[PDB]
Amino acid sequence: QDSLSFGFPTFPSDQKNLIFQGDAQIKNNAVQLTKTDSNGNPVASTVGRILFSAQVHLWEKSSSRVANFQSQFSFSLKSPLSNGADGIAFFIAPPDTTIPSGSGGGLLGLFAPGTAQNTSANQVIAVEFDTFYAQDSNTWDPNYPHIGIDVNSIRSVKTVKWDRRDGQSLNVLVTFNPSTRNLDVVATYSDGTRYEVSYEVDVRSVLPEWVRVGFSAASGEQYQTHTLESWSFTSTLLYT
Amino acid sequence: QDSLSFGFPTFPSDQKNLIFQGDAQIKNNAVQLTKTDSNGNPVASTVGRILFSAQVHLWEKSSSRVANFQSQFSFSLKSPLSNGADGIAFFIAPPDTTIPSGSGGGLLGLFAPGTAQNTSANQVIAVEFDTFYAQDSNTWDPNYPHIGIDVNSIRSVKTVKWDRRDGQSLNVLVTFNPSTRNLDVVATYSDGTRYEVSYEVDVRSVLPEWVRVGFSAASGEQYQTHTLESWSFTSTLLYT
Ligand SMILES: OC[C@H]1O[C@H](OC[C@H]2O[C@H](OC[C@H]3O[C@H](O)[C@@H](O)[C@@H](O)[C@@H]3O)[C@@H](O)[C@@H](O[C@H]3O[C@H](CO)[C@@H](O)[C@H](O)[C@@H]3O)[C@@H]2O)[C@@H](O)[C@@H](O)[C@@H]1O
Ligand SMILES: OC[C@H]1O[C@H](O[C@@H]2[C@H](O)[C@@H](O)O[C@H](CO)[C@H]2O)[C@@H](O)[C@@H](O)[C@@H]1O
Ligand SMILES: [Ca+2]
Ligand SMILES: [Ca+2]
Ligand SMILES: [Mn+2]
Ligand SMILES: [Mn+2]
Repeated sequence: QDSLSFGFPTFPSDQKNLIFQGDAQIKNNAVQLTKTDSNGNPVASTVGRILFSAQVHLWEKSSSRVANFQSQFSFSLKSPLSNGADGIAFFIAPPDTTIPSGSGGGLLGLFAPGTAQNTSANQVIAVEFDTFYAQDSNTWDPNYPHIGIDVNSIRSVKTVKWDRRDGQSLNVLVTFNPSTRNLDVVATYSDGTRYEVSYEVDVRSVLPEWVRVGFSAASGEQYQTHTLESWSFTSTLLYT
Repeated sequence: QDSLSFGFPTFPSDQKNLIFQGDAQIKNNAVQLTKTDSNGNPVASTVGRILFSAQVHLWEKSSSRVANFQSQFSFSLKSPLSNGADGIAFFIAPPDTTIPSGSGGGLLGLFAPGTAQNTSANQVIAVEFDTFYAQDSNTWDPNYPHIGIDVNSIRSVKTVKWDRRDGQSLNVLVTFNPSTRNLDVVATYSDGTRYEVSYEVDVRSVLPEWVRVGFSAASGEQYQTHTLESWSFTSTLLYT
């Protein structure tokens, strides 16, 4: 299809169009990307991702068209500690993507240790909400919590300082305009606190014509829940 | 997802989200549901169907909601014979639906001979454009080409007279309003000739909560191409 849109205001237990990977599962009408124990507390060493099952036609070589797309979602992070880890990311990747070996912790379930910073070895565009940045293990991160745009590497091409608020939902709008090639991110807390980051990227040189979209989250030694509460997506192929 | 929409203004060869069954295949940017030889001419004894891969959430028991959906599509039929057969149908069925054994010809690839008129034996809602009505073989049909609404049986719950026009595209809009439970069908030719038929049906009593949508066509001893040219579909769950 030239156009595709879907909306999940909540996530009831009987899902048919979601591919669950790792520890991801539905609980209490939300997707819990990382593992929790019996009483709902986050645990260490867990990775989980979900992808929508239908493939998205991102660009078409024969017609020279590229899709405009918009992804809106909300999530909350909760943790007994004050330095919860590691973060959640919205990502776009080839359809057959699976959790890479050793991609836990700061690699967010998106990159393999050996090639995490090698741009020629990956095919992924992700918008990360990164809460852990200790320089001994997350050497690629700025030294503060941040939202970052990742293009084939865990070392973001662009970041903005961000504030983690335990238990508060963050509403996010991610938009890609093929006319300007701008991937824009706007995130807001309910009190109006806003964060914005953008980057120019030609999606045609990074990803294949057909892709899958989804979310990934991980916790290494430090942990927190990564609860995806709602998600809507729309894509339309346009001539530019 | 509570809402899902997709649009195929045309059908390029590179498809990823269509399930092809039987002889259906893409040719010349359209879906040819029934088999054609090398020269693009129709042949006898063929059946084909396509289904969109993502499942549609038609109704939800736990929330007392039912979907409002609209399906817009265009198709054309062509045959050198004076009695081209058998017809094309838009249908909604359980996700695991497959072509029933012996469902060729007048059964349109939707029903098995033994239970074709047994309503308690099927789960399908279909809108048929039926061009073959010989009273000796298609005993359930009215004696003229017609548009029919089929609910668990090849003997339509209702039909309206229709004119088959060789090689001319018919544009069709099928809508279902959960508030009134009306399934409405409006079809038009390019000169403005219009056909309309409506039926009240509680989809919750006929189909499961999650379904797949698609098209089916067949040719028995007489034949014609059944070419699906474009298709858009949208569905959203609403409180009733
Ligand atoms: O795709 C159309 C139709 O094909 C299959 O039905 C076959 C055949 O059934 C009826 O006649 C049976 C036999 O008739 C003769 O003995 C031979 O031609 C033999 O080969 C046939 O099998 C009949 O309905 C027939 O339709 C033709 O004849 C009728 C009546 O003379 C006429 O009104 C029609 O326009 C046509 O010429 C039909 O081909 C099955 O697969 C059906 O489900 C399917 O609808
Ligand atoms: O989840 C945080 C972090 O855990 C793991 O690394 C550890 C941390 O850097 C911190 O606890 O110090 C430890 C000792 O040096 C170190 O092992 C990894 O999974 C890492 O990727 C993750 O960010
Ligand atoms: Ca980090
Ligand atoms: Ca018939
Ligand atoms: Mn980071
Ligand atoms: Mn009929």
